[PDB]
Formats: sequence, C-alpha cells, structure tokens
Amino acid sequence: EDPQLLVRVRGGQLRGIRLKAPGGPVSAFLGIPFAEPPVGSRRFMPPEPKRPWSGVLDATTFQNVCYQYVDTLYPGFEGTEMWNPNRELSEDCLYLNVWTPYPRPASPTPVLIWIYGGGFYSGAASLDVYDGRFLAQVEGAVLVSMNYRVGTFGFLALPGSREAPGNVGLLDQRLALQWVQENIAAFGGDPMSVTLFGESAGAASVGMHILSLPSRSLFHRAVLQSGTPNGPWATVSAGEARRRATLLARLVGCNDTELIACLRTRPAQDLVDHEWHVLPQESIFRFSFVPVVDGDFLSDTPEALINTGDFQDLQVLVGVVKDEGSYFLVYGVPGFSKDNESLISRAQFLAGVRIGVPQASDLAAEAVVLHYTDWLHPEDPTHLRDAMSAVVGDHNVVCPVAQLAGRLAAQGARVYAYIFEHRASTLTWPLWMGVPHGYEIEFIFGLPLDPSLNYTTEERIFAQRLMKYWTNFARTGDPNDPRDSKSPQWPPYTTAAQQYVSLNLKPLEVRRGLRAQTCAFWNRFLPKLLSAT
Amino acid sequence: EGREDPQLLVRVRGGQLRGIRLKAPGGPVSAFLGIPFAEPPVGSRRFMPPEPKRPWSGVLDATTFQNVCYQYVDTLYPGFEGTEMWNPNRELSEDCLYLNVWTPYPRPASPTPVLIWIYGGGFYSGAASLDVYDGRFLAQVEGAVLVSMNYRVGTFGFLALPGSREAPGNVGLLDQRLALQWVQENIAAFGGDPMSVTLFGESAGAASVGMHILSLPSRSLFHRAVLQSGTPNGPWATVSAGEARRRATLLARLVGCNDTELIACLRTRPAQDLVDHEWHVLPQESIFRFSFVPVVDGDFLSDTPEALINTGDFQDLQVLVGVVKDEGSYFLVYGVPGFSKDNESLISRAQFLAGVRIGVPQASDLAAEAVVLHYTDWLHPEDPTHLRDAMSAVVGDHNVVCPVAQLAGRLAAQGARVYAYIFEHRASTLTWPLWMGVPHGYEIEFIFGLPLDPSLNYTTEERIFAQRLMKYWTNFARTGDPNDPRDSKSPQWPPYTTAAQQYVSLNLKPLEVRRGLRAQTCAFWNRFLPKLLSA
Ligand SMILES: CCN1CCN(C2CCN(C(=O)COc3ccc(-c4ccccc4)cc3)CC2)CC1
Ligand SMILES: CCN1CCN(C2CCN(C(=O)COc3ccc(-c4ccccc4)cc3)CC2)CC1
Repeated sequence: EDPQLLVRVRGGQLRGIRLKAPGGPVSAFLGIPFAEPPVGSRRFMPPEPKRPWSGVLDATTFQNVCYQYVDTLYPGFEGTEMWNPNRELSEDCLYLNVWTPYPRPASPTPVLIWIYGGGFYSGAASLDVYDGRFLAQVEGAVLVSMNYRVGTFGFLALPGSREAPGNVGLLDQRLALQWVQENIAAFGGDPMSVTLFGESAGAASVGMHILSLPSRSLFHRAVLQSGTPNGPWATVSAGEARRRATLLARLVGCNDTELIACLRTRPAQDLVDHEWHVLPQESIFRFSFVPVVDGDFLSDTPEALINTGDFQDLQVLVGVVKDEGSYFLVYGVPGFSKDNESLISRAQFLAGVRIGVPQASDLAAEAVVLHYTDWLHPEDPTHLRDAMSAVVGDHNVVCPVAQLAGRLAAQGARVYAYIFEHRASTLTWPLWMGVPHGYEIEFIFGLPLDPSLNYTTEERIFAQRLMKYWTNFARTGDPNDPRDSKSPQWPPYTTAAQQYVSLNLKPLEVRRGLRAQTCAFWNRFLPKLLSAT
Repeated sequence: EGREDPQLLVRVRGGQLRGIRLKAPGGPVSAFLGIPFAEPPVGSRRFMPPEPKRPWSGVLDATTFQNVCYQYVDTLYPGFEGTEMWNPNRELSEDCLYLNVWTPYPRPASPTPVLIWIYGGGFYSGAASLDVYDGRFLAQVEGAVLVSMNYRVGTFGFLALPGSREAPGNVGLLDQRLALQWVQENIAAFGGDPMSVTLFGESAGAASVGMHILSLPSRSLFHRAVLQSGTPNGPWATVSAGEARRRATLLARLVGCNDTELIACLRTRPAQDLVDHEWHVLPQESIFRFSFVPVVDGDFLSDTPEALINTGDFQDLQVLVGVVKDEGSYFLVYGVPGFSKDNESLISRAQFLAGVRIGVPQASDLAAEAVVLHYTDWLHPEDPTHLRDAMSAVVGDHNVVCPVAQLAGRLAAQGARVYAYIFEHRASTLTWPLWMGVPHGYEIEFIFGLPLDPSLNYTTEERIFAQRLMKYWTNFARTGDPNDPRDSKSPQWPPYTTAAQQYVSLNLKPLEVRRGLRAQTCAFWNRFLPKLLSA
C-alpha cells in the first residue's frame, strides 16, 4: 500500500499506480471522473460536476473513449491505428488522467494540460503518443489530460435551444480545467502555473479557451500545435450548425425540444452512421460537428475576437509541421494513396483544389491553381502532388496559424513560433507525405526515450530538447534554457521581424516570415475575392 | 560629274543620289542620308496613307539627315543628356518621310545582308537621325547594310476615324511598309541583299516590327525580325477602333472641330496646334500610355495582336527578342508622384498604391490590390527602397517583360525559332540616377556600336562588349542564329522553347543561360488578371 499512490481530491480518495519510465518511476492516476456521465437525458447537454464517491476509487487504468467514428481506410495499418480508440467506446467517457513524478513533487510544480485532436469527431487521452510518463519523469512536470465529447455528442447544436446549446465538448474541457484548479495541488501541482497544449482540433480548442473569458481564469500559458480557432474548419455559424443538426435528425427519423428528444432516444452508432453525410460539399479537412459561434462560449467569430482582443499578459507557443496537408489527401482527393507515389496530372490538381477549398468560386479556385503552379515545370506530376499538399496545408493550418501569431504578437501577447521538419524514422506513411500532420507529438511527449520503440539514438536526443523547450515554456513562458548560452536563442515572434525557428536534428536556426507571400494570398487577397465575387 | 567620288554616286528608282563618305573608327563608310521614299504627307495628305515619291530630275543631294517628323518634344529636364539624346536633332516638319542608308566603303562585291531599323518613342516621338541610331559602325565593322526610315508619329501618323476615307489610321505603319518596299526595289543598287532583310526596332519600334509580322502584305518585305523591349501585344501598343474614334473626335473638339467635315477641319490646323493637345485625350492619368497608336482597323491588323499571335502560323519565322533589366524605371519620373531623377525616389506604401493606379490605369480596385499584394515584400512592406523598386517592376512587367514573355511563348509554340535575352549592363556613361538601373532604351547604343567611338569615353570592356553584341545581331540577320559557327568554344545561345524556356544574360561577363523570364510574375499578368477583369 503505497502512500504515494494515494490521494484525496474533493470528490474522495483515489488509488494511483506506479509506472516504470526509462529513467525511473512515476505516479499515474488514470480514469478519474470529473463529470457526471453525459448519458440519456444529459446527451447534448453541458457537463455537470461529478458526485462525491465512497471509499477508494481505483484510478489505475485508462477509462473509456468518447463514442466516436473510427477510421477504416487502412485496416491494420499502424499509421492509422495509432490514432484509433484503444479502449472500449462509450458516452460514459468524461474522465481525466494525471502523471506526477515519484515521489510526489516536494514543491508546487508547473501543470501541463493536454487537449487531444481528431477533427472534433475523434480522439482519446489514452493513446500511446499522449503518454505523459516521460515528461513527468524527465522534466518533473505534472501532466494532465482529459477526454471530451466529440462528434454529435460534443458539438451537435440547435443554437438558442436549452437541450442542445452547443459547445458542450468545449465545456467538458473547461470543467476538467476547473478540476485541475480545485484538485491538482493535492498531486504536487501548481494551479497558478497551468499550461494548455494541444494539437489540431486540440490546438483550436486551446485557442477557443483563449478567446472565452470564463476559461481564462483557468490557465496562464498556451501552446497551439498545428491548429487554430480561426480558419476554415474549427468553427461554424449558428445557422449552419442548426442546418446540420436538423439534417442528421432527418437522416435518423426525426420545435427544438421535440427534435432533440427523438435524438436522445437513438443508439450512439445510429448518429455516427450519418455523421459524415451532412457536409455541404465534397471536401477534406472538413468536419461535420465542431464548435459553434453561439454568442456564449464564443461571443463572436474567432477572427473577430482575435482581431479585437487584448492579449497583454498572455504567452503563447505556436507552430506547424513541414507537411500539414499530405495526410488529408489520401482521404478524398482522387489520385492519392499511401501505397503509391501519388503522382498526379494537372487536371487532377484542379479537381483536388475544389475539394481542398470547397468554398472557392471558379475564379478563386483558378487563382489558387495559378499561384501554386510551378510555371517552369507546370505539368510535372511531382510538383503538382507536392503542391496539392501545400494548398491543403496552408489553407487549413499554416496561414491560419500565421494570421493568429500575427494578431496575438501585435496586440500585446508574447509569441514563440516553430516549424517541425524532422520525419520519425519509425514512420509508416510513405515518403512523399514527408512530415505529416500529427507526427511532432510523439517527440514532444518523449516516446523516443523508450528504447523498445526502436527510435534512433539521435531522435532520443532530439526528443529531450523538445521536452525541454515545452516545459521551460511551461515554467517561464520562454522555451529558452535559463542556463544555456550559444545555441542560438529562440527569439519571440513579432509582426516586424516575424522570426521563427526550425525544429529538427540540427541546432535551432532562426528564419523570418512564415510562408509570408503565400499567406498574404490566403489571408489578404482571396477573402477580397469572395467579398466581391 | 567628273570630280566626285565614284563610290558616292548611285541611282535608285526615283533618280540619282550623291551619298557621303563618312569616317568610322575602323575605316570609311558610305552614307546616303535623306532619301525621299514618299510624297510629302502634307496639306490634303495629312492623315492619309503615303503615296510613293514621284521620280526627281538631276542628282539629289543625300549627304545630310532630313527633317524629323512633327512631334512633341520632352521638356521635363532641359539641358540634360538623358533627355536630349532622344530629342529631335533636325528641324520638325510634316515633310519628313525620308530614309537613310549606310554601306561599307567601297560597296561590297557580293550582296550583303540588310538591317532595317525602326525607332521607338511611344508612337508619338522619334527619328532615324538620332546619334544613337548611327549605322556607320555596323556597316564598317560587320559589313552590313543598315537602313532606317522616318515614319509619321502622333496624330499625323495614327489619328484614326476607323472606316473613313480621309483618316483610315495606321498610316504611320504604312510609311514604314513603303520604306520596306523601297528597300526591296532599290537596296541592290547599294549592294544589299533584298532576299535577306532583317527588321529590328526598340519600344514602339519593336511593336511596329511585330505588327509587320502580323500583317500579311508586310511579310514579303522581310525575312527575319528583332524585337527589343517592345511587342505588338500588350496594353499600350494598340487601341480599338471605338477608342481611336473617341480620341480623334475629342482632339477635334479640343482644337475647335460626318467624318469628312471633321477631318477637313483638322487639316486646316497648324501642326503645332495638334501636338499641343494630343496628350489631353488620354482616358486616364497614366504612364506608358500614348494617345495615338496603331488601331485594330480590321485591315492592316485583321484582328487584335493577342488574337493573331495566338492563332497564327510562324513555322517559317525566325525572331530575336529581349528586354533590359529595368524596363519601368524610366517611366516613373514622368508621372508617378514621389519619383525624380534628382533624389533617390524613396516612396511610401501609400505612394506605391497610388502609383499602381497610374501604371495600371485600366484596373479595378480589386485588380489594383492584387497587383499591390503580389508585389509587396511582406518581410519589409514599409521599406521605401523595396516599394520604389516594386513600382518600377510593376510598370516594367506589365508593359514590356510579360508582353514579350507572352510573345516568345506563343511564337515558339507555333513554329517560330525564338532567341531570348535580358540586357543587364548599365552604360558607364549613363547620366540617369543609379536607382533606375538599366533603363528602357539603353541597350541600343551598344547594339549600334557607339562605344567603338573613342570620343564617347566608354570603357574598353564596353568596347569589347559592344563588338560582341554587334556580332550577335548581324550573325542572326545573316543566318537566323546569333551564334558564331566558327567558334564553338564560347557558350552557345540556345533557342527559347516552351519546354526549357531558355534565354541568355547580356553583360560584360560571358553568356549565361537562364530559364523562365519572370515565369511566376508573368503568370499573374498574362493568365490571372485578364480573368479578373472578366468579373
Ligand atoms: C490527431 C491527428 N489526426 C487527425 C487527422 N488524421 C487523418 C484521419 C482522418 N482525416 C479525415 O479527413 C477523414 O475523412 C473522412 C471522409 C469520409 C468518411 C466516410 C464516412 C462514412 C462512410 C464512408 C466514408 C470518413 C472520413 C484526416 C487525416 C489522423 C491523425
Ligand atoms: C526610345 C526610348 N524613349 C522612350 C521613352 N523615354 C521617356 C520619354 C517620355 N515618356 C513619357 O511617358 C511622356 O509622358 C508625358 C506626360 C505628360 C506630358 C504633358 C503634356 C502637356 C502638358 C504637360 C505635360 C508630356 C509627356 C516615357 C519615358 C525616353 C526614351
């Protein structure tokens, strides 16, 4: 009976488990409930705080994954399976996990809260790549991660209605944040030093907590990895949210009250089965149910809020991987596949752009094609394929990120920017995809320190650097070592110098302008093109 | 006769000529200057097509340059070499349709290739008698026969009331053609080969050449062509009949004037009256825009140049084309606020936006912003030096480089053999400020070989450079290949193809082959922006 593995939170007692990490043991408390199960009548509803419990609750295993669509494009393929649920699915899923060093921290410790991604339709805190044992052991951090409702269960909304107000998936996150404030001190964590970090839909979520005032009192620093609250995919309007909900209802056999009633009486899979068939266009990087501009959680559009927000005492770390768009091409764009080199014609390229940019008018689409064409080699299938990836990557991530970083820096925020350019030696996706969306994560969480995963010895050294950057940023709001000299230093991103760094096997290198001319095209011109048409 | 130089006496279809023996650095040449090739386009013949010169009696003196065609004269920088060198160096008059001939002294044994120069000047100015068009160097050093003609400019050359009898338009181009016909009939008398005639010209002259390529009756008067910093396609080289009709009618009103009655009244006006008003009819505040230019009349030009270059067959055509490095800089000091030759012309972003509207006068607010955003340096969007050099590039790319790029592209794709160059050497003798780099028209003095004249204070390297280019141009006229067959040691100048898009740098250093002429940027101007003005 290890007293290190025993903790009293406000809801009662927990029994953690001692886990072996390469450099030593860590105390893990997995599967802690922070909310009443959002089941039956609580479907589509805001989460309620967990009722106290008797005795000692067993917090030694990962709990269920929020009911969600499971990918099927490449059954058995490791590259896809690493993102699929690794526990049983259930609407009863609102549990969070906690890692601390072993022994428990003597002094109050910085808290890292991970918010996973998955297009707001998938994901789980129990995936191996989110294993928080390495950060807790090496950097002496307290890591926290929560499940939150995805898909219809988390973001289906009939705006203005009482029984489906929307954004409950975000409120799931917010409640887990409140839990950390109220309870993390018992784990040796410092609630006055909470750093949110997430990836993809997770990064966008972190961003929405930045833009929602009630959330702001629950953290001190933020990290957005390859995702933003602004951009074409992270949010929908109230009108469009109301449209998709009513269509899904129709697709399953269903006054707002009475319509949501019928949906509550439907097996979880019946909703998921029709989840993807409510999208207005054929598209990639588009997600049926996502956060909504409701005037509540989001008082206005993210664009509006980032444009007029005071970010005076905020510190943020943002970045992208080298190939943000490649992953999405094999999931809808004809000509692409993980199994060949996906060399495409110029014709396929024009077609894919209508899919990568479902919003674009004919003129706007052609403007994209003409901008991304290599007029020295306009027919070269390699360039066209690599260009199709860039259109998607830049439209959906890089330039949304560049825009956000610009607005934040300009309006008083402290900003550090990176680009991640190392491809894992263990990667199973083809070489033409390069460094796909999501594959910085395993390095930040320090999995290469696990010798069994067959990572190269250089990657282990690389992973330790990144863990240092992230945790130094968590401790201080500055990823730079307060002990290291020549390197050189990671400088703040500013609207003037626009400096960012490259994260790879080679030392930090400072560059300037994050695809500036291309993002000028996406962020300044094309909007004018659909604001006149 | 009796005591004249027997090499300086020559007969042509219209009578006898007395040429003059001229000194060049390397020896003598024969010059026959001021040869009339048309009846004076005066009185009732104003705005009318040229009638061939009626034969004369006796020996016409052909030893000095004749009158310069009536035209506006630059007054922006009085007493400044940079402007004076382009200004008329003879008397202005409507009686101006004469041409000039240089030949080796003595005239050559076998018939020699003929070069015909067509001067530029925005179709509103120019003269074949300018020092920079001196054909004595090409004749002496390369053994070439060099011809240059005066052609009517401004209203006298291009004012059109399309469909009318008394003002059909393009008469300025018909002057050029008549001179080409004159060469076909008479140049043999000078030892020139009428079967090997190469046209070459700059700016509005290069455009003119392109028009002769695209006009059938002219195609039988030459065999090869060179276009320097100009094209018949593009925004300034032509106008619609409707537009020409409007500009003509407006000018009439501005001086106090049924097409017949209107033209008749214009013919009663002093020549200076017309010049004093021709600039006041431009639809906008603009640079690199000229009031009276070739019109698409459906006659000389059966259709728009863009149309004809896109559909025409050019298999049997060989053409040499190119640009200078800073095509647009010259034009900024002539109407973009913030620019001058006497300061560094560092401008603000606001002035850049304003300049774009003047340099792209036919653009919407959207089109204009697209230009600005395309040409902005987003790492330094406020940097005045980058904004200044961007304004030059916008004007340069829109008016010359991308029209030339389009032209080379279409011609190569449709059978033509195309050679492409960029000229990057700034004359050490240049009096324009350094920020202008290599401006519009300052390759010419090197092509004509002026550096070979020791009294002009060029560097020795420039003298070798000039000789090298004279070889390129004359080799091309001689063979349809600027390369020297004898010399394979030197780097070759490859034809421009759609595939490789090869072209050469022309400077003090040896030939360097590059690929794509503003490929990305010209995709913007030639593919995107047109389809933006389709909305
Ligand atoms: C956290 C990092 N993650 C996020 C994204 N990554 C992949 C997974 C799936 N993606 C899609 O766009 C799904 O598209 C579709 C489209 C259609 C259907 C479908 C639905 C019903 C019937 C048939 C097909 C399913 C998925 C993006 C790329 C994996 C790693
Ligand atoms: C053969 C190579 N050439 C071609 C062009 N080069 C210069 C000369 C003048 N340019 C103009 O656009 C004139 O503009 C204007 C605008 C307005 C007025 C004006 C008219 C009436 C009253 C006041 C001003 C005059 C000229 C272009 C750049 C010189 C060498």
